[PDB]
Amino acid sequence: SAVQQKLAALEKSSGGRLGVALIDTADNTQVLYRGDERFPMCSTSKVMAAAAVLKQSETQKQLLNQPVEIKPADLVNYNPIAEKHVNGTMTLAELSAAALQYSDNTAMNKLIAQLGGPGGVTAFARAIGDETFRLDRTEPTLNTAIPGDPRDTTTPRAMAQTLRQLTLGHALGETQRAQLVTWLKGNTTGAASIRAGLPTSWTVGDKTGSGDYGTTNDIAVIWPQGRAPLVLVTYFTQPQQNAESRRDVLASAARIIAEGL
Repeated sequence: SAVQQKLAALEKSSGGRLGVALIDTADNTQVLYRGDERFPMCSTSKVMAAAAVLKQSETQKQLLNQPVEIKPADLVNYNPIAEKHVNGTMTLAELSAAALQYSDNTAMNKLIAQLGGPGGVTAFARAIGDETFRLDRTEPTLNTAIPGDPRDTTTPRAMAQTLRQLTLGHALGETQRAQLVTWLKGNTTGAASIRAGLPTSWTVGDKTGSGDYGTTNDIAVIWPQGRAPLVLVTYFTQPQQNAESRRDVLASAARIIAEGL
């Protein structure tokens, strides 16, 4: 189709490998580009860890208010929010917000710990029907994004379906789903990625990710004004280990998708 030819051309112009999955919830139609290829998730995996903790809170009603101590040993490479609370506590809610809206890596590791390790995050994916997601490592090593390495990868199709279920479906309870949506809508790191290729009037909730090999990702739920929501996953990775991020590719892919809906 037209859109797939334009995405292929964008990919060729970029020098990297692009994966796109769009779900239009109006008719459950899907647009896929390298939809079943594995890509390193990098920080887009934080959505799954936060959602897993939200799922736990359906039974442990007070869980999100549980204080968690931030110690200096906990700090890793990128901790914009946790840094502000060293030798203090953050609640699991605050850690989830930090992981999602600021991509805080210490926050992510605390969420993984709460779930009993990366295997606990993966288990949640399996429990909601995602047989593709795999989280193998903690921060920061899950971002190595080595070509061919299946660790810490998913496919665009799988992540689009899972993101749909978490935000628009009923994989989570009503209060949990609403909280997740509120967190995603408040993301602070996405202005140059999917959001930049979309009409300014559309409401977007997203989670970016970046890693080695110039890996540049964004996953989004999109609420166009007067139109059913869309789920859009854009993954991009490059052949050079030290390649620079290419958020413009994600913006361009979103623009190409937006042309036609």
